[PDB]
Amino acid sequence: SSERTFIAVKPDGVQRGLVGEIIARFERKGYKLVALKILQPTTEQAQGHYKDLCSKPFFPALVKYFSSGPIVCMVWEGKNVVKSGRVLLGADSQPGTIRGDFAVDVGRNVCHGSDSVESAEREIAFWFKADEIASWTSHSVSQIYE
Amino acid sequence: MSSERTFIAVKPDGVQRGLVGEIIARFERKGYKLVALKILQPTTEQAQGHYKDLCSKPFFPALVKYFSSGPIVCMVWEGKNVVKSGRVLLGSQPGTIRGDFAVDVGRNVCHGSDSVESAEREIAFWFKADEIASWTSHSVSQIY
Amino acid sequence: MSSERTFIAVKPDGVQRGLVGEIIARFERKGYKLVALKILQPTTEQAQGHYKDLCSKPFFPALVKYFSSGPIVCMVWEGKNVVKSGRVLLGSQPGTIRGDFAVDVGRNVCHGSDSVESAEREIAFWFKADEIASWTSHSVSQIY
Amino acid sequence: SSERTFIAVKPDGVQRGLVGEIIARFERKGYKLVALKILQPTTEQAQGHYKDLCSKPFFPALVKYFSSGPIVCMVWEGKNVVKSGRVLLGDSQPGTIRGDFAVDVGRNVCHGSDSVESAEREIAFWFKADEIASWTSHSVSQIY
Amino acid sequence: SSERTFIAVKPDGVQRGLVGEIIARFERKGYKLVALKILQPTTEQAQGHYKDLCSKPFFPALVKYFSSGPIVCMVWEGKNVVKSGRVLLGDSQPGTIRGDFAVDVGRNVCHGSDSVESAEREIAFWFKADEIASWTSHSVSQIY
Amino acid sequence: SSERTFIAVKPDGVQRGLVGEIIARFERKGYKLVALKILQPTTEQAQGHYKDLCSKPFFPALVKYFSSGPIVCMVWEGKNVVKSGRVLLGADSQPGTIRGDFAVDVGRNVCHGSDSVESAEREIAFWFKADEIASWTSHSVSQIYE
Repeated sequence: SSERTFIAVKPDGVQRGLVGEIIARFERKGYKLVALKILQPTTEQAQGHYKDLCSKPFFPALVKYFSSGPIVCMVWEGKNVVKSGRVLLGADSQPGTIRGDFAVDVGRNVCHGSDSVESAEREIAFWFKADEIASWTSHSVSQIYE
Repeated sequence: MSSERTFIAVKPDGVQRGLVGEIIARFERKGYKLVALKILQPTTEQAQGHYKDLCSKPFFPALVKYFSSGPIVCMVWEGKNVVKSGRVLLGSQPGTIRGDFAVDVGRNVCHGSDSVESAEREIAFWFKADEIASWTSHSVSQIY
Repeated sequence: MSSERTFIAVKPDGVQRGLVGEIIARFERKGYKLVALKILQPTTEQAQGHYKDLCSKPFFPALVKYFSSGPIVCMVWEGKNVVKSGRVLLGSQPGTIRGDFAVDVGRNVCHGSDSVESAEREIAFWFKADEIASWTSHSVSQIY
Repeated sequence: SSERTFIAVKPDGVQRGLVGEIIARFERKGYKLVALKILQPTTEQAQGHYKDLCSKPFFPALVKYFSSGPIVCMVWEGKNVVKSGRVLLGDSQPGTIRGDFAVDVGRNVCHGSDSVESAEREIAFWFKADEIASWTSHSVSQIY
Repeated sequence: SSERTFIAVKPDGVQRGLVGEIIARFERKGYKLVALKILQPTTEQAQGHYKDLCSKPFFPALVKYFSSGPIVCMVWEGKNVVKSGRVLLGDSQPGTIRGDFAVDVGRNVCHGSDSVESAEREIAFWFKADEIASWTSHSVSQIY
Repeated sequence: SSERTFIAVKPDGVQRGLVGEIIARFERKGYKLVALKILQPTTEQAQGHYKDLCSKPFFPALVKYFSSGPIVCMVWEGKNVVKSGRVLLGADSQPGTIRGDFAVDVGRNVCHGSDSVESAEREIAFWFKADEIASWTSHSVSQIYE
């Protein structure tokens, strides 16, 4: 209902000019944008985001890639937005999805979306302050929802 | 076989959100032929009759004037395996209409006939014979 | 003022080339409201009557059954300055319908009313009152 | 140079789901996104933004509309970004943002700085230095 | 690696104006165009192209159709270009080329190599070494 | 009627992946593709194409830019195709046109089209052999033409 998910355009996605395309696909799907910003992660921000991988191999490489350039951070609100968000991104990813259309390699997969409600609020709280999150009314809300 | 027809309707939410042209465009690019088209706000009786098969369900009244709460766009498309292709185009995974544009089952933007059986019914229900234009498109030998 | 209406028709070449959905989509995205819609193959008399003002020109017969040579899609759109906006959308420089899709004046894909005067005529000609759906879209206070 | 312009999607544009489309058109043009955020302006912010128009009779309406809902604030960097930004927005012609999506001047979907002067003002008003990303596009020698 | 696949727009795809759309989808995916040409295959060329299917009863029809009009021959370079090419073409699902534009298997708009093996065969058959461009995309380290 | 024009995607246009977009816009306009190829111009090809500028300043720079990477050569056939081609490309170029949508600088204007029937056949004969030009029937020809 008031469910939220975190979406980020990775540096390859920003550099290739795919920011607008991604935002548009979420909008046309009927979801509500409530937070948005662009920034180049510091080493520690990159580390924190990928903290779960601190025991995983090549973590420094991941950290220095993610911090090598600007990302676009988003929060989207709506029913099943976490699940639909992953679906919109894709995986073997299929055309019609973001990765299906624009990405070839896993290391260059354009974008990230939270894999769960668990993960989303963690990622959201990490990247955004409460005041950065807009609260507003979609005029189309009951044409999208029952 | 290329005389097969399917019924497609853009639901009030689909009309409201301006997705009529997009949907029509997706059928045209697929290579199908438009033979009937109209917009109307369904009456209660039209809404009931269309959903005649659901008249015993508890959500029938809710479904009935949602459907008559605003305009729908009615279409008939003609071509080989158009009934199935219609369902495929609707979706749900991205690339399809519902996959691209819809979130809720009660708000799934669009409807398509689920079978040739249903297709003949729905078309006959919403359109009279004189409303169905029959014509031959010049790309027929490029598509089929 | 937001009750202004214009008449738009996709010509047989436009239908033939699958540009109906695209054209409808361009009007929707502009923020205009679809209130009437139908497809038909014009009869000779319908073609003559529509082009009544051109009945004294040497190319009238040629123009008349080209127009009845195949199906057209008839539309009515409602909204502020829609007559003018319709002409603007049609075009010719790129970004407009004729600018994007057309090469020949005799094959200019689409027609729009050139004035409010003409608009009332064309709509009344092609559509009866019961065919015009009147409804209020939820984005009306976002567009106007 | 590293010229910058301020672009804001007004509340109707956000509500109508036009943010991504607009961002895309700037990206496709080859300009560089260096700042981005979404917020609902306070009355005080809207007045400050429209400072130059405070003696105009339609100033109050501008203030209530701009503060009536969320906007998306952007800064774009590149040669002629101020002028090209204005050109992209668009008496607007199809192909442009207002040409494609807007009908009335009070709901013209989007705003861009009218000058470099206005740009630095607008940028300084809406963004702190810390919010502006500095980076180099890999495509820079393909664009300039 | 510098893996290559052969892509051909079949005569219906060319006739239906789908060449640019297809080329675009490969470009948007991040693959590199290294060879490109348009020609109408001779009967002898079509037979050679469909060499592996010469024992199939629908082989003759394939030969006459493929030689019935102009095709666009392409070579694309990049990692998994053979598989991704097949995935992009598409029981085909919307979002794919055949899913979006084709209805029947005999007029499925486009062809892609089914394997690296087939790719080198197809490439060597249709193109001379002199026709293949060698170049580096500036976006290569953004894609791979 | 059987008028032809020469269209080339410049190296910036190829590199930015705008080849398909340009071809599509000509196709949707209703014009007929009759010749197509991709190549990186040699110095002499670049020189010959810009021969009219041999007395013009900075000619070597133009020559080494044009020969610095691959271009896509096209020939399109149809009524007023030379004039319509320039219109589709644009100039101060307006949105809806190729340059209006994708180009910022004159030195990076994505694409070239012949400025006259004069120029078109010169450019065509220069870049294409007779056998490279396909002769074929658009099935939509009389839906486009009277």
